[PDB]
Amino acid sequence: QGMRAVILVGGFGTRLRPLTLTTPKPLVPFCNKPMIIHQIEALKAVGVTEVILAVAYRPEAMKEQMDEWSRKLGVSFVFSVEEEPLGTAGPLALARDILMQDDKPFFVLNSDVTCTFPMQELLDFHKAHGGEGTIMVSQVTQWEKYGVVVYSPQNYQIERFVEKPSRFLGDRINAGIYIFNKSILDRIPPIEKEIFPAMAAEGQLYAFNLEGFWMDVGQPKDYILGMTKFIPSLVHGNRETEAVEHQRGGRFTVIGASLIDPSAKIGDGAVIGPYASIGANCVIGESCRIDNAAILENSKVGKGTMVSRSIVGWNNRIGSWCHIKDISVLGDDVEVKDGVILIGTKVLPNKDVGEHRFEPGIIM
Amino acid sequence: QGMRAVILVGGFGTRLRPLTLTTPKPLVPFCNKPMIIHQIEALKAVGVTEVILAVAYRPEAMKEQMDEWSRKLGVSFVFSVEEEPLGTAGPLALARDILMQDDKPFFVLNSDVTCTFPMQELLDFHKAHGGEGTIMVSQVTQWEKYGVVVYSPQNYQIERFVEKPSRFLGDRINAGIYIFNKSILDRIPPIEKEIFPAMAAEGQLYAFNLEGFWMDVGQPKDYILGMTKFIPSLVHGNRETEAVEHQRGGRFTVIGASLIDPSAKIGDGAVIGPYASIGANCVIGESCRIDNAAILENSKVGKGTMVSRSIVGWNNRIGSWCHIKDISVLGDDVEVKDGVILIGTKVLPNKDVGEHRFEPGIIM
Repeated sequence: QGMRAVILVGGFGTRLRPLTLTTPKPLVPFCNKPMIIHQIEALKAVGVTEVILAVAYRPEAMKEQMDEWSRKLGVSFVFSVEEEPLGTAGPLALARDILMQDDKPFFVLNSDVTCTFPMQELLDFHKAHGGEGTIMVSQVTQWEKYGVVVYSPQNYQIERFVEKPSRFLGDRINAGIYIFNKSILDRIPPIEKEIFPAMAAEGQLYAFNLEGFWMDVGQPKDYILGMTKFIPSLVHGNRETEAVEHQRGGRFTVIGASLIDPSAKIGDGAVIGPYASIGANCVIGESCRIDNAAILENSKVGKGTMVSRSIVGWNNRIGSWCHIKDISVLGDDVEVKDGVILIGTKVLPNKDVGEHRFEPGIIM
Repeated sequence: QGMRAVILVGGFGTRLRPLTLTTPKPLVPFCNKPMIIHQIEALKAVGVTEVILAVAYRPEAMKEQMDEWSRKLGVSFVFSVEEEPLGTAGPLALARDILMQDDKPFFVLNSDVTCTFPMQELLDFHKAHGGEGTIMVSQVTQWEKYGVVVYSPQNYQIERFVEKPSRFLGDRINAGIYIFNKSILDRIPPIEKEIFPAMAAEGQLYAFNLEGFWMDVGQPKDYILGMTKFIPSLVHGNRETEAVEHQRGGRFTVIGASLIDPSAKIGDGAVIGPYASIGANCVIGESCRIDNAAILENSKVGKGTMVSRSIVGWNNRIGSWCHIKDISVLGDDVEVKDGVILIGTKVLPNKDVGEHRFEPGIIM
């Protein structure tokens, strides 16, 4: 009888390859949590009970037992969506059968959306609406570059979907966070964007304008930019003069806001740059520069290295005086010798690096 | 009471990366069989009972249930070797405990050895020898380049191991196929390989000269070279005017010896080049050129393409008029459009290729 939701995660994770080989794309950590745990937490803030995960391939990719978060938080994942090759309609194909006597509209979310997540949508748009909160929109500067403009007139109702419009109809873009009523479910074998054109034809499709940030985290560059946009929004959310985290293992300075895992050891004279994240049990040397970069799980970092606009693996062991900058992702259990300069090179897991790379490329 | 053996497979498979992500390095197919099946068949030709596999990392890497070959052939794998970080002594660390009351000397083999496999070694060197067939040697043209020369005098006994010798002591090189007696087992905590200097100190180490080919299959280039040396040695082994395989689905011509899986379909006017292998259910177009290349498992190939000195994935789907040459390895479930020219580029699994690449490199 409790409120339920569906999350569309079906994909391969090909774009974010260099660090998705070890763990699936949904559960690659962002800031300090797996990429989906943010959405489960927001849906709990709504007050949902269980989440319907829609995986296109490898449903038993070790995710079931890796989901330790399932026992906590009082949220149970069923993993009931196994997809044969059909159209791009998750709920229509598999989740239509499983409803278990719902009573409230169920949310629909992507896996690469990062926002302030306004969780009043169940209560909002309740003023005698059929299919409340049917679509969610946000402002974009490039009205024509992204395309797919959802025109929102003065009335909170949408009637036309135009792709690459010549007219300046509006700056609204489909955020990808949907909520539909139970009656929406209709058996449509493979399908036109989940019957959105008809949904507007009966004129029961509403849009919610979003003031917060929005972007698709599908690439490492988008990963870094999402980090730099999302960190300032967490000032009232989590625990962490710039006092985001100042004294952990020694008297070190932080230029801007950053997320420092309490179990980590920063060192003595490190300079944690703006919008940086550090995972548990991470060790940072006596003097370091973590500038707009993420350090995930148990990693060791020597003395004097600079990690700028980059990521490191899970059990990665970084040299002492190296210099890692630009958009370069290091896979799992990588090791780099002293005094190496990796500039925008993605290394495969378990590799070893001992030579300079001044140009973008891949190390196998 | 039956004869047993130990296979050292402990490794990462890093060198043969682009096609070892899907399946572990020991079970990447060679010609028509997994790389361990040749070893197991030779050891059966000896008459062994069980094989002790020594895997360094990920013992349960889905190999146990994927080893369908265990139920057949009447050979049982125990997978009892899980390795904590110690020295390079597999049998001394774990396999020392498990002997199961042996009565005959047990073989020790690598995983990247390809030879004629003389399986009379149990009977050979039995003329009152202690530790019969302690080492195996083969001729190499580059006496000093490879180094580690095992000097074999007129007597079948070795007394000195010299690394990078200045003197032309001999062309023998340690093949890596060992057989030791039960009494050899001595608890040596981390380890001069198998205590070879002492083994020569008591002077009971013998060498067997090999007339056949020998090379380590650790790289795709070495993979191709090993295939082109090993195919002619199978003329008396398996089922397949050049009549290695001439008429399967149409009247096609084969220039040299090749391995054509019976379930495959060749087409109508293909030209299967010298020393090529094709897996089961593979489909080859109307006119093709498979020149010194390996096609693994279910693959589709269009019309007029050329696969020269290359490998393709498991479920690979190849375009019609493409041109794949040089040492290029295609991962699992890759797809290439029509008229692409991949020259020595390794693609990652599940990727898609639609653009030319005239230089060596990697596609993510």
